[PDB]
Amino acid sequence: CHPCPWEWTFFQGNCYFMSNSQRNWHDSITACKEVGAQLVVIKSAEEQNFLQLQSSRSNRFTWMGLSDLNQEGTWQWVDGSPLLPSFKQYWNRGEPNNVGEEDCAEFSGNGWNDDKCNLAKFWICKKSAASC
Ligand SMILES: OC[C@H]1O[C@H](OC[C@H]2CCCNC2)[C@@H](n2cc(-c3ccccc3)nn2)[C@@H](O)[C@@H]1O
Ligand SMILES: [Ca+2]
Ligand SMILES: [Ca+2]
Ligand SMILES: [Ca+2]
Repeated sequence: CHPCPWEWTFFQGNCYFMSNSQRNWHDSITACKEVGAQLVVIKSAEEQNFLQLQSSRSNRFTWMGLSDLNQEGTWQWVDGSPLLPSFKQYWNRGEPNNVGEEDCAEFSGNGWNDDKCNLAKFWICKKSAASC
């Protein structure tokens, strides 16, 4: 028994996978569903730091499961949960700025950016670990 599939990273009871290819935001959602996972929904500050460190180290602009597609300026996770005020700190300086209509969130440098959902980026999937 092992908690996560091969090539997935265990962190605090969940399993994470960073892609090696690039897709747009909606196709990244589909990619995670196909492996029994979800485009990453962040639930804690420690989880944010863990994910941001990997995006920063790898120098990969990476989608997360967050959008303001339903209501411009109101950010919602793909599981329906709202972006809480304790997470506004992670936006990069000047973000979100919706320049040229940007409705999907990415890890970019040290924080988050809103970018065009049609752009191809890396993505991270998350699913719960098995108990061994
Ligand atoms: O336009 C894509 C992103 O360009 C920059 O971010 C860098 C990219 C690098 C590739 C991965 N995504 C992040 C940031 N930017 C653009 C502008 C801006 C403002 C007014 C007029 C013209 C441009 N201000 N800031 C982000 O806000 C943008 O979303
Ligand atoms: Ca919009
Ligand atoms: Ca927007
Ligand atoms: Ca932006």
